[PDB]
Amino acid sequence: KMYEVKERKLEDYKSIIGEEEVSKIQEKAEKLKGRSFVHVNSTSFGGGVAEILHSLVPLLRSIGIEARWFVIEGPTEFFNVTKTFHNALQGNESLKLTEEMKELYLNVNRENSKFIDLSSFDYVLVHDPQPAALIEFYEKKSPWLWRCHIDLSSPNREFWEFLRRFVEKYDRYIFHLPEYVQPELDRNKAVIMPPSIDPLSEKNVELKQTEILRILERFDVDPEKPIITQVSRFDPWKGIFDVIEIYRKVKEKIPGVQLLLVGVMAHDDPEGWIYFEKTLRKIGEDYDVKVLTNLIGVHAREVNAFQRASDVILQMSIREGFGLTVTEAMWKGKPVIGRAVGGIKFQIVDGETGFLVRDANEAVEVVLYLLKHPEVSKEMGAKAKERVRKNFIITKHMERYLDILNSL
Repeated sequence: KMYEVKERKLEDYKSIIGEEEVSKIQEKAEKLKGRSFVHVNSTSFGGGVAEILHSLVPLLRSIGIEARWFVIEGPTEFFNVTKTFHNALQGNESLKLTEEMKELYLNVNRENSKFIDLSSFDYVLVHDPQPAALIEFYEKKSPWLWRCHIDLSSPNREFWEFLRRFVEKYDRYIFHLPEYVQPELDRNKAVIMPPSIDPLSEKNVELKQTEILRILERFDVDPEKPIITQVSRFDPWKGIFDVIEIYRKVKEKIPGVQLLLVGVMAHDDPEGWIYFEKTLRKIGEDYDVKVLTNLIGVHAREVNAFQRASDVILQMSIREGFGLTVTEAMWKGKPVIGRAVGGIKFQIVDGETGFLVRDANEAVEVVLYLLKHPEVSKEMGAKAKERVRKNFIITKHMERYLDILNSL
């Protein structure tokens, strides 16, 4: 019940970010040495916020900051409510926020705030909705920040307004995208921090050729033939059928081209798996299209290899959040072709690091262009990797936290 986790250093990234940047990070940290920078979320297992904190906490300590991470606890009933809250904030309008739910949420947050004086720290950062209410059960005497890791583009009003009540009390609210900053909030207290990728995680670490080929062979992917790929959850707004059309049109001129539709989805995401099934029906018996998901063993390291083996990566989303899959591709020096939506529009510098397109026809022309001019593809991929290196990796992410804290 509100226990601290105790079980990665900046030096680990030296060769990746260069000394000039390592020193720059250490400098900004000077003003914060010894100070307590506490993080609070709802779990230390799985990916998401936990996966981030497992690397960020040790990383902040490696530079002199007394970073700590606490996890609140509660019965399944409390987590069923937070689960409903998540979906509701995601956009489900059928859900209703009752007085019982609000009571359980508040009640639980209150209990957890007893096994520690969170207010006794230099800086407090609460991650996501689950523990947002803690700020209500403490005598505030230092900066309190709230980090939103979810897509808050069009939340169920009644659920957001309830959360807004707690969020509004913090000194700063951090979102992934400008479009997530609800209008009720004070823009002078709103901050935009895009999610980041960790070059050393299983999804991004540079794999060796022998291991990539072993993975490709297991899933019948031929590296000696052209490969175009799109990584994303399976749903009707990710441009998946468009990608199939793009692939088919490209295949008319490049007969050996292969399409990889990659995605990892939760055991309890039926709608996701249903669209996966519809995708397979649509494709039919053209086995040059590879549908690769965790249903058949595809995990982080496999996704890693698939992106590395790709000649061109696509992200034709109609609806999208920041789009870390684009970030992942750019880090692997891959030219990306996507639609100007969500974070795709901000990450891709058209004609420079990749191409932003309106539709399938445009995408076909650009896939052929890249496939026909590998030197350009190489050029664009290199720039795309640098953009990520200087903007979207975990060390830059931590650097922005330093900038934030120092401005308080």
